[PDB]
Amino acid sequence: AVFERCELARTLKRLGMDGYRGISLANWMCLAKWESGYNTRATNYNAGDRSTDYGIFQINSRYWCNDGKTPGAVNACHLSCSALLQDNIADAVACAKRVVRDPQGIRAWVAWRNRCQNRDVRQYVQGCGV
Repeated sequence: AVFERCELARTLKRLGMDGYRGISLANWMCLAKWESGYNTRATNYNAGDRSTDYGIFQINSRYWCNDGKTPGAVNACHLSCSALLQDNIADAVACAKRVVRDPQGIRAWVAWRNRCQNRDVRQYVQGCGV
């Protein structure tokens, strides 16, 4: 599914993302926007290290989910990477929360550093009722 901006904003808020571990809703929106364009079935294969990024947050298979084909990979979210390709984003949000409990927090995603950090992200939730 490809979410529309505000519907995704409310969907993430209902799922407990607003302020999760100090991360604003606007930050999560900026992340999903730049990672997949709000597309839950988005995928990116990384030929260099044999891993794949899955879903709306483009979560990587080397450490977070299991796809059975990434060498020496772990599964910290304890989910099949398939769960990150569903229209319903509950599992993806559970995994994204798991990612941020680690030291780096929201910085785990390089794209967040490139397009969201120290940027004006208000535009992502304006008019959405969140």
